[PDB]
Amino acid sequence: VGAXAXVXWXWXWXWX
Amino acid sequence: VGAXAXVXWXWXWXWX
Repeated sequence: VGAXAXVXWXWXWXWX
Repeated sequence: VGAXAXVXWXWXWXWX
């Protein structure tokens, strides 16, 4: 339960 | 301050 809403931003990297 | 560690799984989408 660290904090924020997920670990990072979005899901993946850049855009596939 | 939701929860976790950031806001998603990485940053962006897929992989670039």
